[PDB]
Amino acid sequence: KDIRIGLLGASGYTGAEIVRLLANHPHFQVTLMTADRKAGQSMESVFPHLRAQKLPTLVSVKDADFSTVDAVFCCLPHGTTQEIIKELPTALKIVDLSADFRLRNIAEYEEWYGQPHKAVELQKEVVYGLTEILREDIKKARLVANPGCYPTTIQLPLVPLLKANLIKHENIIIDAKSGVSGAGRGAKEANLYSEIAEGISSYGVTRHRHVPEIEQGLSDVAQSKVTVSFTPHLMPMIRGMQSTIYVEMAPGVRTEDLHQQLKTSYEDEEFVKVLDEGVVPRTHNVRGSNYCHMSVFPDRIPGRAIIISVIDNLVKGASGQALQNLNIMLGYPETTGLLHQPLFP
Amino acid sequence: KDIRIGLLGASGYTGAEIVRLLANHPHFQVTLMTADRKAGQSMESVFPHLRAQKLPTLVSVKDADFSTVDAVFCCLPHGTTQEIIKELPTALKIVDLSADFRLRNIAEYEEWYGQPHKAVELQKEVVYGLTEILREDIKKARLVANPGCYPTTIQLPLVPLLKANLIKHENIIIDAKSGVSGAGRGAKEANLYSEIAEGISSYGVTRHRHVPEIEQGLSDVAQSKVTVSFTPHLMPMIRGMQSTIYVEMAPGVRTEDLHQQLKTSYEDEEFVKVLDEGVVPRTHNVRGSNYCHMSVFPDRIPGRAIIISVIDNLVKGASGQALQNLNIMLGYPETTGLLHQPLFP
Amino acid sequence: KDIRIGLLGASGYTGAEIVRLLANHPHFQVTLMTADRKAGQSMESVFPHLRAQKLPTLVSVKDADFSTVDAVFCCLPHGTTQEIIKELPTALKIVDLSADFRLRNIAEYEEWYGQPHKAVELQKEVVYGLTEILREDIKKARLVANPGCYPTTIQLPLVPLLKANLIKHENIIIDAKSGVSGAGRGAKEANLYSEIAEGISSYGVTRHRHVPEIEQGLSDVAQSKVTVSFTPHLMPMIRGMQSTIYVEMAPGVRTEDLHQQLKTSYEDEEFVKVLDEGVVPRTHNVRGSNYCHMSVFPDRIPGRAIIISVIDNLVKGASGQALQNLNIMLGYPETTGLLHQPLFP
Amino acid sequence: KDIRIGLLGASGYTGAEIVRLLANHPHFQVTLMTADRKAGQSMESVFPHLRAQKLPTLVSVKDADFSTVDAVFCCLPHGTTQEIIKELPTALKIVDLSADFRLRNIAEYEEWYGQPHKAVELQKEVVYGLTEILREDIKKARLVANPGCYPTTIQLPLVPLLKANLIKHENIIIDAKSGVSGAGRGAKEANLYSEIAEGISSYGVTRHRHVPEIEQGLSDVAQSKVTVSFTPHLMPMIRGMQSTIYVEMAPGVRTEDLHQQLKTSYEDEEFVKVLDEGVVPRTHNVRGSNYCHMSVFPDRIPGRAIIISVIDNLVKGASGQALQNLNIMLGYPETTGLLHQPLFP
Repeated sequence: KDIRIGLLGASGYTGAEIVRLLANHPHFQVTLMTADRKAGQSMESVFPHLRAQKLPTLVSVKDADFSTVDAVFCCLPHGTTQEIIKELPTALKIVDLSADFRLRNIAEYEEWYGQPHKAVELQKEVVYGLTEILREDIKKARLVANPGCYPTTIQLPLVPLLKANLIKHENIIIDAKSGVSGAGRGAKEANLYSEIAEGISSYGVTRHRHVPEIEQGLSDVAQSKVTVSFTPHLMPMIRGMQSTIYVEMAPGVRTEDLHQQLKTSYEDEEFVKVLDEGVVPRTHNVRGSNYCHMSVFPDRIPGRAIIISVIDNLVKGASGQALQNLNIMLGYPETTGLLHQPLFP
Repeated sequence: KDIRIGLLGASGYTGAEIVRLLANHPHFQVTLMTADRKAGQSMESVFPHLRAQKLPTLVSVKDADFSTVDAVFCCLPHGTTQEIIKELPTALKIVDLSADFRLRNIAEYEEWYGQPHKAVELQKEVVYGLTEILREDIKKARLVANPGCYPTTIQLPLVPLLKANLIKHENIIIDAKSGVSGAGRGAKEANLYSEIAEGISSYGVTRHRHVPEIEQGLSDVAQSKVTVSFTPHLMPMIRGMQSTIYVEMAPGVRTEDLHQQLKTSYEDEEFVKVLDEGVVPRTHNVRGSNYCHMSVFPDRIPGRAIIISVIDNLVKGASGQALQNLNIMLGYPETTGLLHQPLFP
Repeated sequence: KDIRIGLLGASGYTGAEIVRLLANHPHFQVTLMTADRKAGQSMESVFPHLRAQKLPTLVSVKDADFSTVDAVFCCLPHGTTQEIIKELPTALKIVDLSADFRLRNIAEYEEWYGQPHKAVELQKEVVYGLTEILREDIKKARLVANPGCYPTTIQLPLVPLLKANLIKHENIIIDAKSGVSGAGRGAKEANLYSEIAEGISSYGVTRHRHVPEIEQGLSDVAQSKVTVSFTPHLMPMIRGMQSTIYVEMAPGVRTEDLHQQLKTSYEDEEFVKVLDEGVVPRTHNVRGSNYCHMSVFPDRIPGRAIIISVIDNLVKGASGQALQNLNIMLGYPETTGLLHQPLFP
Repeated sequence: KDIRIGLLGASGYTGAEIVRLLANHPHFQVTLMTADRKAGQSMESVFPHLRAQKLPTLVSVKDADFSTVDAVFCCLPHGTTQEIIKELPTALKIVDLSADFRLRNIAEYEEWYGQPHKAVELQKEVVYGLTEILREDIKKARLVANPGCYPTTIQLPLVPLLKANLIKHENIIIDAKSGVSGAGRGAKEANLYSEIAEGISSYGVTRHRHVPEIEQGLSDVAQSKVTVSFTPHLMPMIRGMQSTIYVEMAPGVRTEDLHQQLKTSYEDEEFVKVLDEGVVPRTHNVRGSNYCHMSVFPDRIPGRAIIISVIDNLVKGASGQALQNLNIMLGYPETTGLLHQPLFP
C-alpha cells in the first residue's frame, strides 16, 4: 500500500490493536514490527488471532532502519520512548502511544515518572493527541503523544464545559473504571483470571500517573490551576472504560445547559456521541469501537451534576485514537479504518 | 437444634443464602419455607444445589401455621411484606429482609415508593438491623428491618466518623458498585448472561431507593439532615460491592484521625475490619463470607478523604447480617453459623 | 449503495449482527427492517450500540413493502418462517437463518420439530448454505437455508474427510461448546448472568434438533445414513464456539492423511484455516470475525483421531455465513464486508 | 482443639483451600505451615482474604519440626515431594496431594514425568485416596496418595460400572472441562484474565499427565489394560469441572442398569450424588463446596451412554477429598468439617 507503517513495541495489546485497525485501512500498511523478548518470531506465535494476515517478522529496535517507513506508531513502555524517539529520523511523522510527551512541564514529568526528561527539546514541538479538541494542531504536528485512556473520557466531556464556564474548576471528583486489558499483557500474578474476576478493587489511589495529564489539559482551558481527585477501579472485564464525573455547576447553571453545550460541541463529530438527557451509557455499547458515549445528569446535591463518559480503553483510549491522529497527520480522512461497529453483545 | 426457623419467600437468592447459611448453624433449623408460585414443590426443584440437605416442602404463606416456628426471616416480594408481617403472630423475632420497615418516616416511604404505608403503627416498633451499630437495640427488638446491601457498606464507616465530627456531613459523594446477584433472580432481558457480561453501567442515577435509607442513618447520627449524592454501578460479576466514598474531613482533622477512629470503633468487631494505611481492599477478599473490609486514604484534594468498604452483597449485605441479628434476637453468640471464610479464588 | 437490504426480525442478536456486518458494506445498505414486538420504535431503543448508524424505523411484517428491497435476510421466529417466506414476493434473493428450510426431508422436519412443513414444494428449490461446500449451487439459488452454528463446525472438517473415505462413518462422537449468545435474547431465568456465570453444563443430551441437520450433510457424502453422537454444552462467555470431534480412521489411514486432506481442501479457502499439526485452536482467536480455524490430532486410542473446529457462533455459525451466501447469490465479491479482524483480547 | 495439623506446600490455591476447609473443622487445627519461597512472610500477605484467620507465620521445610503436628497435607510442587515425604517420622499420618504416589508402576512414573522415581519401597504402602472407593484401605493406612481432579470425576462413575461388567472397557472417550483455577497461581501469560476470558480451549491433547492415573484406576477394576481417550478443556471460569464420558455398555445392558448400579454403590454417600435419570448436572450445583453429581444418559449411538460428572476443581477436586481422606485416617467421621454448602449462585 501507499503508506509504510513503523510499529515499535508490537507484542503488546495496543500493538495488537494497531495491527487489527490497519488491517481494513485501505491506505496504510505495517511493514516493520518491533518486539523485545519475542524478537525473531512470527507475530502469529504471539497473537494467533492475527493469522489471516501476513505480517513482517518481529525484529528488535536495535535492528531496524527507520528509513524503512513513512510514519511511526510507538507502543513501548513509558521511560524507554524518549531517547528512542529523539534518535529517530526527522522526516518521520510519529504517533507514540506512550506517555513520554503528553506533559509539557519537564519537572512534572520527572516527579510523576521518576526520572529526568530525555528529549526536553523535542517536547516543545509535541501536540497532545486528543483529536476532537486539538485536531488543528495535530494536523501539522510531527510528533504526537497519544493520550492515556482515562484522561480521554475526562477531557472530552469536561473541556467544552470549562471553556463555556458552565462548571467550577474546584471539587471535581473522578471515579473511573477499566477492564484488565489496560494492565497489559505482562505475566503478572495480580492479573490472572483468578485475580481479577468476581470481585473489583480500586488502585492508583491518590498518586495515579494519569493525574497530571488530567490536570494539565483542564488547566489549559480553565486558564487556572485545576486540582482534582481521581480514583480508578479495575474491572473483571477485558475491554471498556467509564468515568463517573462528579462536578459542581457554575452559579445559576442547570444540567440542561451542560447538555446543550456538549450536544453543540460534538453534534457533527463522528466519534463522540452525546446521549439524550437521562440516558445511561454502557461501555458494552462502544466495546470494540472508537466511539465515546457521554450523558449529563443532575446530582441529588444542588448545583452539582453527574457526567458519565465511556470508551473501549484499547481503541478510543489507545490505538484507535492514535490511528485517528496519524490519519489526519498524513492528510487522509480522519475516520479511515475507524468505522468498526460495536461488538455488542 | 432447638430453634425452629421459618423462611417466607424461599425461591429468591436471599432465601437460598439463608438455607445455605443455616445448613451448618448449630442451633437453628429451617422447619418452614413458603413460596408463591412454587408452593407444593421441593426446594431442590427450584434450587438443585441445595440437594444435600433435607428441607421442608414449599407451602403457601397463606396456609402456613407458626405453631411450631420460633423465628422469621421474611424475604417476600416488596409489596406484600407490609401486610403479611402485620398479620403474623405477635410473639417471635421477625427479621425482615425487605425494605418496607426500614424507613421510620411514613412520609418518606410514601414519597420514595409512591404507594401508601400499610402498617404505620407496627412501623413504630421496628429497629434497624445494622448490627455493629444498633446491637444493643436489636438484641431486645421485636421486629427488625434488615438493612439494604449498599447501605450497610455506607453507614458502617461513616456513622462512627460523624458521631465524632471527624468528617463534615455535607458533600458526601458515594460512587457505589455491585454484582448483578443483587438484582434478584427475576427473568428479565437486562439480567441474561449475554447482556450483563463485560461492561458496567450507572443504573439508578440521581435517585435510588437506598438514598433515604442511607441519609436516614447518617442524619440520625449527625443530628442534622444529610443529603448525599449516591450512585449505583452494576458490575459484570455475581457477588461483591464497593461504595467508594468521598468525604470532606472536619477542620484540623487528618486521615490519621479518621483512620484511628474507625480503627477504634470496630477494633473488637468480628466482621468489620480496618486495614493498614494505604492498603486497598478488594471485594474478591470477602466474597462468600459475612466480612466487611474498610480502608481510608487521603484524597488529592486538600481536606478530603476516601473510604472504601466492601462486603459480599448477599451475605453481609443481606442474609448474613439478617442471621447475625436473629442470633442475638434469640440469645446466642452473634457469630454462630457466620464464620464461613472467603471463597477465594 | 447498489443493493437495498430487507431485514425481518431485527430485534435479536442475529439481526443486530446483520446490521453490524452490513454497516461498512459498500454495496448492500439496509433500508427496511421488521420487528413486530417493537414496531415504530427506533433501532437505538433496542440496540443502543448501533446509535452511530442511521437506520429505517422498525416496522411490522404486514406493513413492510417487500417490493422495495432487492435482497432479504430472514430471522423470523422459528415456526413462522415458512408461511412468510413461501409467500414472499417473486423477485428476491432470500437467506433464511432459521432451521425451517435446512432439512430436505419434510418427514424428518415434523418428527424433530413437532409440526408439518408449510412450504413443501418451495423446500425443493432450497440450497443448504454451508458455503465452502455448496458454493456452486448457492450462487444460483434464490432461497438459501443458512445452516446451524454447531452443524457448521462439524460438517466443514468432516465432509472433506468423508469425501476421500479417510474416516469411518460409524461412531462419530461430537462434544461441542458455544457461548450463551446462541440461546438468544429471550428473557429467561436459565440464561441469567447469575445462573450461567462461572459454570458449565451439557444440554440437549441424546437428542437435539441440530442432529438431523448434521447427519444429513454427512450422509450426502458417505452415501449412507450417518448416525452420530452430538452433545452441546453452555459456556460462561457470550460469543464463541468450538467443536471437539472424535473420529475413527479408515484402514491404512494416519492422522497426517486427515491433515493433508483438510489442508488441501481448504488451502484456497479464505475463511477456513487448517492449523499445523499439534497446534490447538482457541475460540478467542476467531471472536468477532468471520474466520474459522481447525486442527487434527491423534487419539490415544489406536486408530482414532481428534478434530477440533472453532468458530464465532454469531458469525460463521450464523449471520456471517448467511452473508457469505448472499454475496455470491448476487454475484458480488464473497469476502465483501466479511474481513473483520478478530477482537482480541 | 485436639489434632494439630501442619501444611507443607502452603503456597498454591490448593494450600489456601486446605486452610479454608480446616478454618472451621471441629477437631483439626492448623498449627504449622510451609512456604519456603515465601518464608518470613505472613500467610495474609500472600492471601489477604485469609486475614480473619490467626495463622502461624510461614516456616521453611528446613526450619520445620514434624513432632508438633500429628498429620501432614502435602501441596509441594511435582518433582520435589518424593524427597521430603521420604524423610518424615512414621508417627505422622500423611496425605500427599501431588502426583508422586498415585501410580504404583515406577516405570510409568518416569515416562510420564521425565524424572526417576525416588521412593520405590515406600510407594508400595501407598493407598489411592478415592475415598468412597478405597475408604477401608485409606483408614487402616499411614500414607495416602490423594487423587487428581479429572481422575476423580472419571473413576467414580466408571469403576463401579466396570466392576459390575456393565460397560466395555474399549473406546472409553472422555471430554473434560475445568476452571482455570486448577492451573494454579503461577505467573503465566496464558492464564491472564485478558487471555482466558470469553473463550475455551483444549489442552493435553493425546497425552496428559492424568492419563496414566486414570488408566491405572480403571485397569485395576476391569482387571485388564484399559486405554482411554481423554481430552481436557480449559473453561473461562475459576472453579468447576466436568468430564463428559462416552462409553459403550455391555451386551444386553441398558442405561437403566448403569444408572441403577450407580445408585447401589453410592446409596449412603454424603459427597457423591447420582441424579435422577434425565436431570443434567451443572458445575454450578456443587461449586465452592466438596460435592459432585453424576447420572447415566442413553447415547444416540448403539449400546452407548453418556455419563456426566461435575465437581469444584479446588475442593473435591483437590483439598476437600484430601481432608475426607484424613478424617478417616484419624478415626473421625468422614464428613467432619466438609459439609460446606455450594455457593450458588
